[PDB]
Amino acid sequence: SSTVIAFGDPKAQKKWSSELAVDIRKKSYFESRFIGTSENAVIQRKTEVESD
Amino acid sequence: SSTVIAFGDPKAQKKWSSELAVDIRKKSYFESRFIGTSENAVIQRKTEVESD
Repeated sequence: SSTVIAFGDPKAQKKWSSELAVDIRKKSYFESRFIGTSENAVIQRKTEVESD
Repeated sequence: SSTVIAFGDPKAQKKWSSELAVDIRKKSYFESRFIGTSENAVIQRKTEVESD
């Protein structure tokens, strides 16, 4: 014969990839540019109930 | 008459050319520009199994 490690034999080593594929976060439109406590900001912040 | 060395006579010497025309190999789209490691390559290569 001739030595064969075959495919499904328990002696056939397998290696796992350490690095993960990820689903990139969906880019959020309302970033820090808009939400601002100043008047000239699309989404104003009310700071009344933060410390009270 | 006149000595005619006709087209089909065995004495009609030919001369084969040294230069050999060659088909140009198909250009490959997936050069090293795409095939690269890391996340940002269209066709990434897993380097885990290269040495182990």
